[PDB]
Amino acid sequence: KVFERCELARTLKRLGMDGYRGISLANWMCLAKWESGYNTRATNYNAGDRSTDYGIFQINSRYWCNDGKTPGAVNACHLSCSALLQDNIADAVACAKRVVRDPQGIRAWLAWRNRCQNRDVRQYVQGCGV
Repeated sequence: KVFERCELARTLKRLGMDGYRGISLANWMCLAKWESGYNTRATNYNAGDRSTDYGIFQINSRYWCNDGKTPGAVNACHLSCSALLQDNIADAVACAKRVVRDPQGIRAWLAWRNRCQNRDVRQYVQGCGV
């Protein structure tokens, strides 16, 4: 599904994302926005290394989820990449949390750096009651 902004903000908050590993909700919202456009069905194949980004946070199969067809891949969230395509984002969120428990934190996503780091990300949560 394609989440409405504030719908997603409250959904992420209820799943314990606000301030997870020191990351505010507005950052997570900025990430989901630029990665998938708040789209859980979003997938992007990477011809260069034969891996695929899945779901709202576009998590990569080469490292975080298992899709069976990615060469020399690992499964750090221990989930089928299919779980990253559900309308219910609890699995995607548990995986995003696993991702940020690594040193890089939110910086794991290159896109967050380009579009979110050092920017006023207030607008992502404005009026959502979070």
